[PDB]
Amino acid sequence: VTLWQFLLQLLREQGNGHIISWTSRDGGEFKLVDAEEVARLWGLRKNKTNMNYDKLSRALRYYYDKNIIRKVSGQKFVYKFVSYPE
Amino acid sequence: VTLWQFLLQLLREQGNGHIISWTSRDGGEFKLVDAEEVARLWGLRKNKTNMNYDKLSRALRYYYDKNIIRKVSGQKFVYKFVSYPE
DNA sequence: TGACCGGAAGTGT
DNA sequence: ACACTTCCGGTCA
DNA sequence: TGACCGGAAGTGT
DNA sequence: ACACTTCCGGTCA
Repeated sequence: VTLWQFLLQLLREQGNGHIISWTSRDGGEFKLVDAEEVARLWGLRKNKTNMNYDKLSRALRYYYDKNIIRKVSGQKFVYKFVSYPE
Repeated sequence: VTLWQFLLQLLREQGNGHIISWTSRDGGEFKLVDAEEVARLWGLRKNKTNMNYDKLSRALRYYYDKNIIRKVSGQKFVYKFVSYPE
């Protein structure tokens, strides 16, 4: 499972916005409300308990040149799926 | 992703027990608090909006002979992972 | 002074 | 081959 | 009278 | 080959 797919799953599956939330769903923009918790969970998808936001954020940065995800400048922990979140 | 893996993910990732919850964790027993919602989400993992509990429960029944999951008799919506999770 | 950035080497399939 | 993972030195507000 | 059960045929990789 | 998915007739409490 890829990081972007996982993020999409969390946004779809969480019952609330305590750890992740759409900021502007129309635009595919979302915020990692509890970045370290989202990272913990991401690491656990690979059976690791040590994933943190510094490493997950780097993975997201790796997406910039792939035109998969981009940063929403000026807003902390907010990112944007460039290809409509379907 | 398999149904049992998905269930394990929900139990690990949900911030509360509004749709799924461990009943006796060391025993690997859990309850589908909102069975139809858990089913909806399961279907969406495969890009389908029509998965319901009747079909998901059948998938779980298919697990009985595989010694992966068993029913916790006498309790509605409660099942048991036979192989230690966490 | 914390979030964000990107190079460079390593991991697991 | 590919999708990150792991470090981490440096920038920006 | 709803949750649970299991046969039998079909789907997608 | 495998892991369900889809129907659904019947049981149990």
